[PDB]
Amino acid sequence: SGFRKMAFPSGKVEGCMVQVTCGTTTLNGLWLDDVVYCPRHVICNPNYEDLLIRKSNHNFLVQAGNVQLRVIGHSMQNCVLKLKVDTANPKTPKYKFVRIQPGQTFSVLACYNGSPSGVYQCAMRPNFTIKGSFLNGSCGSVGFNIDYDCVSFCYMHHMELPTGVHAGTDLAGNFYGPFVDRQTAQAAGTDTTITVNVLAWLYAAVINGDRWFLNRFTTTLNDFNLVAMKYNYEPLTQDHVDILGPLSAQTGIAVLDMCASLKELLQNGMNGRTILGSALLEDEFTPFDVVRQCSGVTFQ
Amino acid sequence: SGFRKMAFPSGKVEGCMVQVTCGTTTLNGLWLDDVVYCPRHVICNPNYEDLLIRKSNHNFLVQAGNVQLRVIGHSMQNCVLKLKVDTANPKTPKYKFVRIQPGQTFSVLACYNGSPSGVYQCAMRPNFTIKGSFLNGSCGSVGFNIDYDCVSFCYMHHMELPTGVHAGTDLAGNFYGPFVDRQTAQAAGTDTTITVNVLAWLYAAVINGDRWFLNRFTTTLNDFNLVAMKYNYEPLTQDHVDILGPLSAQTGIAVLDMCASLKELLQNGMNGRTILGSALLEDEFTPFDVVRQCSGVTFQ
Ligand SMILES: *[C@H](O)[C@H](C[C@@H]1CCNC1=O)NC(=O)[C@H](CC(C)(C)C)NC(=O)[C@@H](NC(=O)NC(C)(C)C)C(C)(C)C
Ligand SMILES: *[C@H](O)[C@H](C[C@@H]1CCNC1=O)NC(=O)[C@H](CC(C)(C)C)NC(=O)[C@@H](NC(=O)NC(C)(C)C)C(C)(C)C
Repeated sequence: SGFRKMAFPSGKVEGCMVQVTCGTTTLNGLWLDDVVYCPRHVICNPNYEDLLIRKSNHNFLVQAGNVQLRVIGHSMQNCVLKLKVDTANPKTPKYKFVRIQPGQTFSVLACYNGSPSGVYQCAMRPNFTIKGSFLNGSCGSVGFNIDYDCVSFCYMHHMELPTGVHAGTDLAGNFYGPFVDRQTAQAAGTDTTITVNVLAWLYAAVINGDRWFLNRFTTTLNDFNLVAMKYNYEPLTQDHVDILGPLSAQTGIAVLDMCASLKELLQNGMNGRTILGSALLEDEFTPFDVVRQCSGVTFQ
Repeated sequence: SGFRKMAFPSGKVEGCMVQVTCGTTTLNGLWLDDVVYCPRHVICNPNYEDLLIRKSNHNFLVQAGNVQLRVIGHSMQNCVLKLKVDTANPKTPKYKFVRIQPGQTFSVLACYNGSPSGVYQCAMRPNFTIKGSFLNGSCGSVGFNIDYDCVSFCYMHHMELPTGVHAGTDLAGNFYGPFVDRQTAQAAGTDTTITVNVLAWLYAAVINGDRWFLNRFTTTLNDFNLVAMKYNYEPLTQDHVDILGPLSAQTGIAVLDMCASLKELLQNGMNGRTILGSALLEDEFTPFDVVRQCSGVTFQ
């Protein structure tokens, strides 16, 4: 038992990290087969189309550790640059590029000068920022999930907002949210709490022995979403309810009954008490996360 | 900027995880050079001496993926079993075995059937338990730090205490704490909050732009330790003060001044406020963890 903010083992992704240097800029790239993916502002209101037409392959220095990777071609796809190199990465895992929905979680492998510094778990916030941990040089670090043997890359890091939160793209270079990779006024936008994730984490607490916050009540989905509005929370759909089905069957707690508990927690607070070691209602665990950690899924 | 509970990249350790099956017990081992390290209870008031002498090499089934390693010798060291295999692990990293002090943190690679399930950060609590996330089959998962190129293994997992927390050994088989690998009554014993770590985390908050908890007051090391006792905090030593020196110099906040801030947080609570996204005072970041993550150290 126990419950931790658990990242996926980072091994398959560490094997893909490289360093991309162009001009006075150095950042990270993701090397899959014979392509290196990296944020396009490595060539830096910019006009990346002109900026890139004026590049040559030899302007791009790519180290894979202590082995210079030679660029033989390049193209831009949205906000990422794809550098064709003359060597296929022999450590390339089985992989998939996926664009995730807000509320979904992923692991981030934070990197500098092409070498991993740390791994941690994040969520795509409803306002399409992530509350990451990134310093100068971290751009190009990626976010990912693992499904059995396959790495699903869902994020690459581009920039930090004035509020200290982070914005980036899918691996096809499309920003999550309204953000752009130019230095102009941009702000996150009002965030909300991910309701279905809070519910899942309350099921995790029950699976792990915490029951103090349960009650005999129930609510309707409509009356529950009515209190969720006030507390800044996302609407819970019948689809969310179906998704919480397995967790509700494992625990014997009807999904609407757990909603009644979350209502009482928003209305009354925790009164100096904790849940799974937190004094706040946690929303960066998805229903699938809870089942994975509480049932012991592995990856190969 | 930002601050997350960050684990070390797990790749180097993933390359060392194997499955060890003996009789009807299955768990993980750590394969380094031609030695597989695993908890000795895989051969189960037992008497592991008699129990081991009645074993043969062919009783131990060591799965390294879809490759069965062959045991050619076994030896017990304290509570760990060392299986000599006829194949050196080609993925063996540069490594050390270290036995850490309480208050030190480390990354845990949770595994089942030789296959890593997830990575998370832990502290050795002052009562020599860890608050981990472990299910049946997780024994033999390891904890570790990485220093430039070197993996320092500091923990191997053995058992769960009735309170939901975890006990294990160093890699030389010595338990942390008074615990033993015997099904007999054992309990964590009273824990305390790691004071030097809370202070480091407050410095982390300051580096990241939180200052709301600061004050103009100061305190003597004596008078600070006096309130810490009342709140079940560890005594802060002059050595702890020295250790917090670099964080104090970078932030301009004298160590005893940040102590006066912790005192007021202890006496007044946060009154609905948060620090680094937490409504509790966090003590699982060491002063080195803070400097590492706030200055961007990497590993190769
Ligand atoms: C790439 O390594 C770097 C990563 C950030 C550096 C500090 N923390 C980070 O996450 N990104 C980067 O340099 C950005 C480059 C562009 C995408 C803007 C071209 N620059 C920034 O993130 C900057 N923020 C910023 O200017 N924000 C607004 C005004 C909203 C565009 C800085 C964090 C100030 C460098
Ligand atoms: C090995 O995979 C396993 C890991 C635990 C299983 C669930 N969570 C865990 O961390 N350990 C294990 O099977 C232990 C075997 C001995 C070390 C006791 C020989 N058994 C336990 O951890 C058990 N706990 C227990 O009996 N604790 C006291 C009473 C303090 C000895 C169980 C968790 C009940 C299996």
